[PDB]
Amino acid sequence: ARWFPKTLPCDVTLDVSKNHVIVDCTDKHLTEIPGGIPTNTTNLTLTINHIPDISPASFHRLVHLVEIDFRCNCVPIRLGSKSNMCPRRLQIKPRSFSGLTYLKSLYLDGNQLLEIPQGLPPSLQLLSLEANNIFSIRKEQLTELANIEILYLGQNCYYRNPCYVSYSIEKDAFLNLTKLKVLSLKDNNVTTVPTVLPSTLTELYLYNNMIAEIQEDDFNNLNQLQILDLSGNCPRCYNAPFPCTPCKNNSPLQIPVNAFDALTELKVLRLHSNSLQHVPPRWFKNINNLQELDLSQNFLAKEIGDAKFLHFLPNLIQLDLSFNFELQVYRASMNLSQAFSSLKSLKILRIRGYVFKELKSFQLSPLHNLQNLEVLDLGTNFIKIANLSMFKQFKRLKVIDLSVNKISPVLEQLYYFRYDKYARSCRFSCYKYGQTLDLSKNSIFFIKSSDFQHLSFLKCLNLSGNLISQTLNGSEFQPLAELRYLDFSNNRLDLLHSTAFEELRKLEVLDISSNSHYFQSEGITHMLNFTKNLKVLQKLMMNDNDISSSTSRTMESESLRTLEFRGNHLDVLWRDGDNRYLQLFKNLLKLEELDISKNSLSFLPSGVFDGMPPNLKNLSLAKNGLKSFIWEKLRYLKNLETLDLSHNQLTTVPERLSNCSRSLKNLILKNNQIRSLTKYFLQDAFQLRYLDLSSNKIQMIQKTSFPENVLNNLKMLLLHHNRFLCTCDAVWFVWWVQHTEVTIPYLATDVTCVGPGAHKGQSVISLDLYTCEL
Amino acid sequence: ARWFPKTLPCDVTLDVSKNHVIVDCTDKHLTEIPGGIPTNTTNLTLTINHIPDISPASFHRLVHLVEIDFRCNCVPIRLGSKSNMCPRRLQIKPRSFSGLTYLKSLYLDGNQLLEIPQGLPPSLQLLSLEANNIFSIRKEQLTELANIEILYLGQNCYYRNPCYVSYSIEKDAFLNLTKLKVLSLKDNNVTTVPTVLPSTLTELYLYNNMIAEIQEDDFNNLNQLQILDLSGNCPRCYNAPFPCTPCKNNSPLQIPVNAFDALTELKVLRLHSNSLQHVPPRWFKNINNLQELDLSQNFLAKEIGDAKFLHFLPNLIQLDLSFNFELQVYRASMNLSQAFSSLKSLKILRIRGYVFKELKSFQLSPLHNLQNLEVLDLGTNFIKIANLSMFKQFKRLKVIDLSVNKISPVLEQLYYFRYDKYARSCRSCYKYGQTLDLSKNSIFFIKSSDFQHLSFLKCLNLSGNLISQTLNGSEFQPLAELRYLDFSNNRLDLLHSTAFEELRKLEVLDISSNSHYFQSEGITHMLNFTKNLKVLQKLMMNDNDISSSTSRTMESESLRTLEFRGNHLDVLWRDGDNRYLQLFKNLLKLEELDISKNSLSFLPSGVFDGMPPNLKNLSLAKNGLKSFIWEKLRYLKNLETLDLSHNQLTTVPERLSNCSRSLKNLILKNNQIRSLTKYFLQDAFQLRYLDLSSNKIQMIQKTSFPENVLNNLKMLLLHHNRFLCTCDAVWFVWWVQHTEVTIPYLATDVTCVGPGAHKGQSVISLDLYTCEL
RNA sequence: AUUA
RNA sequence: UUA
Ligand SMILES: *[C@@H]1O[C@H](CO)[C@@H](O[C@@H]2O[C@H](CO)[C@@H](O)[C@H](O)[C@H]2NC(C)=O)[C@H](O)[C@H]1NC(C)=O
Ligand SMILES: *[C@@H]1O[C@H](CO)[C@@H](O[C@@H]2O[C@H](CO)[C@@H](O)[C@H](O)[C@H]2NC(C)=O)[C@H](O)[C@H]1NC(C)=O
Ligand SMILES: *[C@@H]1O[C@H](CO)[C@@H](O[C@@H]2O[C@H](CO)[C@@H](O)[C@H](O)[C@H]2NC(C)=O)[C@H](O)[C@H]1NC(C)=O
Ligand SMILES: CCCCc1nc2c(N)nc3ccccc3c2n1Cc1ccc(CN)cc1
Ligand SMILES: CCCCc1nc2c(N)nc3ccccc3c2n1Cc1ccc(CN)cc1
Ligand SMILES: *[C@@H]1O[C@H](CO)[C@@H](O)[C@H](O)[C@H]1NC(C)=O
Ligand SMILES: *[C@@H]1O[C@H](CO)[C@@H](O)[C@H](O)[C@H]1NC(C)=O
Ligand SMILES: *[C@@H]1O[C@H](CO)[C@@H](O)[C@H](O)[C@H]1NC(C)=O
Ligand SMILES: *[C@@H]1O[C@H](CO)[C@@H](O)[C@H](O)[C@H]1NC(C)=O
Ligand SMILES: *[C@@H]1O[C@H](CO)[C@@H](O)[C@H](O)[C@H]1NC(C)=O
Ligand SMILES: *[C@@H]1O[C@H](CO)[C@@H](O)[C@H](O)[C@H]1NC(C)=O
Ligand SMILES: *[C@@H]1O[C@H](CO)[C@@H](O)[C@H](O)[C@H]1NC(C)=O
Ligand SMILES: *[C@@H]1O[C@H](CO)[C@@H](O)[C@H](O)[C@H]1NC(C)=O
Ligand SMILES: *[C@@H]1O[C@H](CO)[C@@H](O)[C@H](O)[C@H]1NC(C)=O
Ligand SMILES: *[C@@H]1O[C@H](CO)[C@@H](O)[C@H](O)[C@H]1NC(C)=O
Ligand SMILES: *[C@@H]1O[C@H](CO)[C@@H](O)[C@H](O)[C@H]1NC(C)=O
Repeated sequence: ARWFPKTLPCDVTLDVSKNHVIVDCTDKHLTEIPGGIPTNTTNLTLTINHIPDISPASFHRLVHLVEIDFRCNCVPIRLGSKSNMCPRRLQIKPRSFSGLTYLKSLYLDGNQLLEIPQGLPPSLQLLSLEANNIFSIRKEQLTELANIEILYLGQNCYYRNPCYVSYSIEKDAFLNLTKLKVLSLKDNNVTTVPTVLPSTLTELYLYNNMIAEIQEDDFNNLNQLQILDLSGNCPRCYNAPFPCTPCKNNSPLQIPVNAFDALTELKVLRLHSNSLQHVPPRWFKNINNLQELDLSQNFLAKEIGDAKFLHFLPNLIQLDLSFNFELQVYRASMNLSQAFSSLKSLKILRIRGYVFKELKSFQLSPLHNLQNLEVLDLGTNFIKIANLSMFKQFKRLKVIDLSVNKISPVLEQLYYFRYDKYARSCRFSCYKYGQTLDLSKNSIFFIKSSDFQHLSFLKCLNLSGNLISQTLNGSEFQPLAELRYLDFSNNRLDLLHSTAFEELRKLEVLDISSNSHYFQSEGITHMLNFTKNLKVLQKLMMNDNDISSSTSRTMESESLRTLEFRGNHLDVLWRDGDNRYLQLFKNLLKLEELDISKNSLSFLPSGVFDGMPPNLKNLSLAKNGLKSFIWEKLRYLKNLETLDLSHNQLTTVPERLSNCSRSLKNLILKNNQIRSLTKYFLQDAFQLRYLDLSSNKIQMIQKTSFPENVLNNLKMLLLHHNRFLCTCDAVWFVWWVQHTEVTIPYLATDVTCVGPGAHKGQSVISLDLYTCEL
Repeated sequence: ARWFPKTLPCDVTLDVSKNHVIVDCTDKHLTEIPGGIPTNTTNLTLTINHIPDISPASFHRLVHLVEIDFRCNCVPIRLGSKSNMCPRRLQIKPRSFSGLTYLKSLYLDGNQLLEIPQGLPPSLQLLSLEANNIFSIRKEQLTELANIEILYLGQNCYYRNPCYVSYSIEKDAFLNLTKLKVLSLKDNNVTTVPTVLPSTLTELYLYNNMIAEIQEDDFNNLNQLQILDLSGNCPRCYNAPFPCTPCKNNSPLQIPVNAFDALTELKVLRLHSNSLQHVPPRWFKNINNLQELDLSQNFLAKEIGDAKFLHFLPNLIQLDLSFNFELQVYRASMNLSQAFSSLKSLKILRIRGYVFKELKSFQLSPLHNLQNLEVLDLGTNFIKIANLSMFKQFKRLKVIDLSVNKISPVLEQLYYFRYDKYARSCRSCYKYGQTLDLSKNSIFFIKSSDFQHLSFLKCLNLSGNLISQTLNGSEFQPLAELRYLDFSNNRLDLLHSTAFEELRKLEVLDISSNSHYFQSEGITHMLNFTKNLKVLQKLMMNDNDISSSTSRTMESESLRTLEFRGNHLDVLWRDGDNRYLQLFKNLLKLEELDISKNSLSFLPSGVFDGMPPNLKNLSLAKNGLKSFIWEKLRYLKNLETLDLSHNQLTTVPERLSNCSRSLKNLILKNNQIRSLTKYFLQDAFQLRYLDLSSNKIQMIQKTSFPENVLNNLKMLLLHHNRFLCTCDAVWFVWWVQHTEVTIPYLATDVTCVGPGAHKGQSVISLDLYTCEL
C-alpha cells in the first residue's frame, strides 16, 4: 500500500493546517544529519545525537526551516552521559544558518559552545544557549539578534557546569535588542543586574546567581515587566542538597524600598531563597497587579506574624511562605498576622516548614473570610496536635494539605529544596472528587468517629501512610456522609470485620493497598467479602497486600467496576487441588477491569476463567512468571477486550486466536519467550486492533500468520526487539514491514536483523533482498 | 592437566574412606540414564529428570550400587510442573533391581506408580514410595521386603494427589516385616490404625488421615515406639489454608484412656489438629519418658487452665499448646493452671494463638520455678497490654517471644497452619544471649521506663513496630548490656546524633526500612550518630531511601560492616557536588561495605579515594553501572571481594593486575560484556574466584586467560554466554574440556550459540577435529 | 512450587 | 544527555 518505503530514521509528520512538516530525529544515535530530509521541512529536531559539526551542507536544501532544535549533541562533562562523554565541542562552520531566511527558533543548548554563534538570520525570534560554556556577553556579539524576542543564556556557569570566573555582561549589552521580551540569565554566576535593559522586557530571570545588592534603578525602565525572578541570590543554605554558598554575615539580598517602583505590570515576583528577614511594605506601593509571590526559603518566621506588606496585595492569587522557620526552633503554634485577612483574591496559601507543635482553630482566623481561598498547604510542619473539626470553617476550600506532619491522638516530591525547579531537559489524585483533607504521612494510629466531627462536607480523605493498625468495624468514619474517595494505603488495616468501611455510604473509590502487615502472619482471620456493604463502590485497590489466605471464599459487589489485586498471592489461594477460592471474584457482577499481575501465577489452575465475573473486559496477568497458558480457556471470558500477558514466560501463541476469543481487541504479549508464530495465528481475528509482540525471540513471520484483512484493522502492531533472521526465507516479512501502512513503532531503532552475519545489526526497513530474486 | 575429559552430565565424586562413588545427575533434563556411569558407583541420584522407564539394562553394569535415588521422573499432575507435565507413569520392567545385590536404599517417590515394585533384593533396608498412586497395601506385595527397616508410603492419596477412595491395608500386612523400624503412612486417606504392627517399630507416622477412632489395643505391642504422630485426624479446620474436612458432629479423634499404655519408650507424641477438648491424665500413666508433646490446633482453651495431665510429665522438654482459642472469644487474660509448675524438665513452652487482651506478671507464676525453661512463645495472641518488666523473673530464658501482637503504651513464617510441615522435596540474634522479641507489635513511643528491670537483655527485637520518634539517647537507659538491637521497619527520625548512644554495649544495629522521614525533603538527618557507639560492629541501614544528610561524614573507630543498600548515593554523589565523597572515609576499621541498589549509573571521581583504608568486600551490585574506571581500584589497597553483578558494564580492565593487586574475588555476572581485553588476567596471581556468567561473551583466547592464572581459581563461572564454537575457539574449548578448575553448569548451560551446526551444543561435548586436518 |  |  506504499510505493516508496520511508527509510529516514526520523518521525515525519504533517500539520497541513499550519503548513508544518515535522521531522523528529530525537535520540537516534546519529553521527551526521541523515540524508533525505524532506525539502519542505519546517521543524527539524536533532536533540540527543552525536553530530560533531554544522556546516552550510547541514541545512543546504532545507530553506523553509522555521525551527531547528539542535540541543545536546555535546552536553557538558558533568551534565551528560558518563558512558558516552562528548569528546569535543560542537563546531559551527561559517554561514551555517545565514541561508535559512525563514528561521524563527534556534535551540543550541547543551553543545559546549564557547561563544554566541554568529551569522544568524534576522528572522530569528528565539535563540537558546543553555548548558553551554558562554560566560561573557559583549554588545557586538548581540548586534545580529536585532529582532530577537526570547533569549535563554542560563546554566552556562554553575556548580554542575563551572566557568570558574564571574559572569560578565557589557554595559547596555542588551539595550538595542528592541524587541527582547524574555531574558533568562539563571544559574550563571552573575554578580550584578545587567543594565540598561530594554523596556520591552516581559520576563526577567536572574535566579541562582551571585547578585548581592539590587540598585535603586536596576529595573527603572521595565514598565512592561510581568515576571521577575531573583531567587537564590544570597541563598538560604540549611539542608540544601546542592553546594550552596551564602552571602557573608548572613546578609540578605539587599533590595532598595523603591527598586520595584517602575514595575506596574508585574504579575509574578519570585524571591525564593534570598535570606530575607523583612518584607518592607514600601516594595509594593506601585504594584497593584501582583498575582503570584514566592517568599519560600527565607528567614521570615517573625515577619509572618507581622506582615504589613499584605495590605498592599489585594489582587494576589498565590502566596508561598514555606520554609522560613528559625533554625533549631520548634515553635508552640502558628502566629498568622491579621494582615492575611486583606488578601481578598488569595486562592493558594502555602506555609510548609514553619515548624510548630500545635495548630488550633483561632490561629487560622485571619483566613476565615478569604472568600476565594481554595488551597491551604500546611505540610512538613511537624504538627503534633490538630483538632480536624476546625476545618468546618473551610468547606469552600478544595484541598486542605496536612501531609507530612506528626498528628496523632500537586507539587513534586522534591520541590522547595531543589536547585532549579524549572530546568529544561534535553528532550522536550482525588482532588477531582471535591473537598480533600490530606492527612497522609502522619502519626495517626487510632481513629474514632468523633475525630471527624463537623466534616460531613469532605469528599476525599487521604489517610495514606499513617500508622493505623486497627480492626475497622464500620464505626470509625460515621460523620463522613459525603466521602467519595478514601486513600487508606500504607497502613496496617486489620480486616477482621466484614462491616469495615460500611459507614462510608457514598464511597466510590477505596484504596487499601500496602496494608500487608496482618496478611503476613499465619492463622489470622481476614474478611474479604466486606465489599458487599458498599453500594456505590466503583473502584477497589488492594495491591501489594501479600494476601495468601482468606476466611471468606467470595467477594460480593453489585457496583464494583475495577479491582486492583496486584502484588498478592493468588498462587497460594488457587493452589492446584484447592478449589475453594476459584470463584473469589465471580460475584463482582459489574466488574470490568481486573489487575492480577504480580501474583506469582506461574500457571493458572483450571476453573480460574470460569470463575471470573461475566463482564470482565480488561484483564492483566502480567509479571507472573507464567510458564504456560491454555489459550482455549479465553472462551469463558465472553466480554474480554484487553488481555495483558506482558513480562511472563510464554513460549507459544494459540494456533488460531479467533477460535479462542471472539471479543479480544487488545492482546499484549510483550517481554515473553516466544520464538515463532503458529501457522494461522491471526486468521479471521476480525476484532483484533492492538497486538504487542515486542521483546520476544521471534525469528520469522510468514504471511499465513498475518492475514492482511486483519492487519489493516490494527491501530498498532509492535514487533521491536525480537531476533529477526534476514535470510531469503524472510522475503515476505521484510517486504511487508517496508511497505505497510500499519503503525509499527521503532522501525528506525529496534526492528533489526540478528543475522545472517552480513546483515547483523541492520534495520529490517533498510534491507535490500534483490539477490533473492535473480 | 586431565588426560580424559569428563563428558558425563553428572557430578561424580569419590569419598574413598567409605569407598563410595557418588554420581549425582539431579535435574539434568535427561530422558535416558546416561551411558558411561562409573562401574564402581555407590550412590546414583537421578531425581528430577524425564526418564520414562527402568529396565534390567538400567543398572546392568552398576552392581556395586548401595543407593538408587530415582524420584520425580513422573510427578503426579497437581504436584509437578504444569509447563512440563509428565505424560505417562514411569514403567519398571521385571528384574530391574534383582541384580543389585548390595542395594540398601531405593527411592521411587513421585513417579505415579500404581503398585509396590516387586523383585527387590533382600539387601534392601529403606524403600520410599511417597507421592505415587499406591493406595492398597497387600501382605503379599510386602514379602520381598523381609529385611526392611524404613518404609515411606505417604502422600499417595490426599487433596493434592487424590485417589478418590479410602486407603486399604490388609490385616497384619506389616507384621512379618520383623526388622521394620519406621513406617510413614501420612497424607493417605487412611481410616483405621493398621493392625497388628511389628513391635520392632520405633517411629510411626499416621498424620493427616481419616482416622476417627483409636482402638484400646491399636498400639498394644509397640514397646519400642519412640515417635508417634496422629495429628490431623479429625482436624481443626478454622482458617485452614488447605481443603479441610472435620470429623462429623464436631467430634475429636477418640483415644481410649489406656491406648498408650504399652508406649513405655515413647519420647515424642504429636496430637496436633485433632479437635481435642480434653487431655485425660490417664493417657500418660505408663509413659514417663515423654519429652516432646504437640497439642497445637485443638480446642484446649479451658483445659489450659486445668491441665491435670501435666502432673504425669516430669521429663517433658517441649510442650506446644498453640492455637487452641475458642472461636470468636477474646479472653481478658491467660488462665495457666498451677499444674505447669510440675514440668521440672521443660525447656520450650509455646502458647501462640491463645488470644487474650492483657498479660500481667501473676499469670506466669506457674512458670517461675521451671529452672530449665529456655523458650516462652506467646506470639499471635493479640495482646494489647504487657508490662515488660514482668520478665525480670525470667533472666534464665534464652528467648521471650511476643512477636505479632498489639502491644502499645525460629519457626517458619507458615508453621502451625501448613498441611504437612515435614514433607520432603524432589531434591537471627538468639546467639547473642537473652532475647526479647517484640517484633510486629503496635509500639509507637519508647521511654526509658518501659525497660525497667531488664538490664540483662542481650538482643531486643523492635522490628516492624510503629516507632516514629526522634531518639536522643534517653530511650534505652536500662538496657546496659544490649548487644543486638533490631529497629528495622519503623519510622526512626535521626534528628539527634545522640541517638542510641546510651546502648554502650551495642555491637549490631539494624535501622533498615526506616525510610519514612528520609523520603520528605528538607528534614534534618544526622548520619554521624555512629561516633558515640564505641563497640558497634555491624550497622544495617538498608532500604532507607537516604538521599540527603546534614552531616557530611560518618564516624566510627569500631565498625567493620556497613549495609547501605537501597539508598540514593546517586543523589548524594551527584556529579559536581563533592561534599559527600568521604561519607564513609572515617569508618576506619570498616571492612565490608554494601552499596548495591543505589542507582549509581556511574561513580564520580573521588568515590574510591574516599573509601576507608581497610575495605575488603565491596558490593556495587544492582546499580545500573554503565561505566567503571577500573584504574581507580588502585586506591582500595585491601580489596579482596568486588561484587559488580547485575549492572550494565561492557568491558573489563586492560590488565586487572594494574588495577588491584590484592583482588581475590571478582564478580561480574549479569552484565553486557561482549569480549575480553587481550591481556585481561595476565599476572593477576592472587585472583581465586571469577564469575563472568550471564554476559554476552563470544570468544576467550589464551592471552586473556593465561593458565598460570586459571589454575589458581577455586571456581570460574562462564555459563549463559554467547560462545562461538569456530576453529578460532580451539584453545578455550580444549581447556574447558581438560581443566581441573571448577566450572558449574558445564552439563547444562555452557553452550555454543553457533555456528549453525553447533547451535545449542555443549562446549564440553564439542568435537573440533576438523580444525586439525 | 518437580512430594512443601 | 540541561532536572
Ligand atoms: C563564580 O565566581 C567566583 C568568583 O567570581 C569563582 O571563584 C573563584 O574560583 C577560582 C577558581 O576555582 C578560585 O581560585 C578563586 O579563589 C575564586 N574566587 C572567589 C572570589 O571566590 C567561581 O569559581 C565562579 N564559578 C563557579 C562558582 O562555577
Ligand atoms: C549412599 O548411600 C548410603 C546407603 O543408602 C547412605 O548411607 C546411609 O546413611 C544413613 C544416614 O545416617 C544411615 O543411617 C544408613 O545406615 C546408611 N547406610 C549404610 C551405612 O549402609 C549414604 O549416606 C549415601 N551417601 C550419599 C553421599 O548419598
Ligand atoms: C478419601 O476417601 C473418600 C471415601 O471415603 C473419597 O470420597 C469419595 O469420592 C468420590 C469421588 O469424589 C465420591 O463420588 C464418593 O461419594 C466419595 N465417597 C464418600 C464416602 O465420601 C475421597 O475422595 C478420598 N479423598 C482423596 C483425597 O482421595
Ligand atoms: C524543616 C525542619 C528541618 C530541621 C528539622 N529536622 C527535623 C526532624 N528530623 N525531626 C523533627 C522532629 C520534631 C520537631 C522538629 C524536627 C525537625 N526539624 C526542625 C527542628 C529541629 C530541631 C529543633 C531543636 N530541637 C527544632 C526544630
Ligand atoms: C488467632 C486469631 C484468629 C481469629 C482472629 N483474627 C483476628 C484479627 N484479624 N484481629 C484481631 C484483633 C483483635 C483481637 C482479635 C483479633 C483476631 N482474632 C481473634 C478473635 C476474632 C474475633 C473475635 C470476636 N469478637 C474475637 C477474637
Ligand atoms: C514549529 O516551530 C514553530 C516556530 O518555532 C513553533 O512556533 C511551533 O510550535 C513548532 N511546532 C512543532 C509541532 O514543533
Ligand atoms: C505574633 O508575632 C508578632 C511579632 O512577631 C506580634 O506583633 C504579635 O503580637 C504576635 N501575636 C501572637 C498571637 O503571638
Ligand atoms: C474539637 O473541636 C470541636 C468543635 O469544632 C469540638 O466539638 C470537639 O469537642 C473538639 N475535640 C477535642 C478533642 O478538642
Ligand atoms: C495521598 O497521599 C499520598 C502521599 O502523599 C499520595 O501518594 C497519594 O497519591 C494521595 N492519594 C490521592 C488519592 O491523591
Ligand atoms: C465497633 O467498635 C467500636 C470501637 O471499638 C465500638 O464503639 C462499637 O460498639 C463497635 N460496634 C459493633 C457493632 O461492634
Ligand atoms: C462474609 O463471609 C463470612 C463467612 O465466610 C460471613 O460470616 C460474613 O457474614 C460475611 N459477610 C458479608 C457482609 O457477607
Ligand atoms: C486496561 O487496564 C489497564 C490497567 O490495568 C490500563 O492501563 C489500560 O489502559 C486498560 N486498557 C483499556 C483498553 O481500557
Ligand atoms: C473453534 O472451532 C470449532 C470447530 O468447528 C468450533 O466448533 C468452535 O465453536 C470454535 N470455537 C470458537 C470459540 O469459535
Ligand atoms: C526480628 O524480628 C523480625 C520479624 O519477626 C525477624 O524477621 C528478624 O530476623 C528479627 N531480628 C533478629 C536479629 O533476629
Ligand atoms: C531526651 O528526650 C526525652 C524525651 O522528651 C527526655 O525525656 C530527655 O530529657 C532528653 N534527654 C536528653 C539527654 O536530651
Ligand atoms: C554531627 O555533625 C554535625 C555537623 O553537620 C554536628 O552538628 C554534630 O554535632 C555532629 N555530631 C556528632 C556526634 O558527630
